[PDB]
Amino acid sequence: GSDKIIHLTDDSFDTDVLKADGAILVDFWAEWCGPCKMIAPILDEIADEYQGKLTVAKLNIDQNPGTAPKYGIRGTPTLLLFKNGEVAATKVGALSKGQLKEFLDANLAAA
Repeated sequence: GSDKIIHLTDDSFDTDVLKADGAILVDFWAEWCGPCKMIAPILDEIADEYQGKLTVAKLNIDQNPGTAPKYGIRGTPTLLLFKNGEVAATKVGALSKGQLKEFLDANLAAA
């Protein structure tokens, strides 16, 4: 995976995400997950391409069972875009690089 991705834990979520200075896109994922597997390389490219405008983060739900229920996540992958501690947009399921780009470009700009 990209070395630019922040791997979050249950204990680090509040500090890493809600206290972040800028936008953080959070990937809720798991080992046995076709769709998680499919957006992974896509996310790597976004981390590279959106550096300075966004930080990509991962929450592994096998290793961190607590955070996902708090945020209404009912499946994986689910992407949550955070801004100054606020969930600002949500995307469930696999998507294309093109779809993820349009979602981010639309949502990063909205304040």
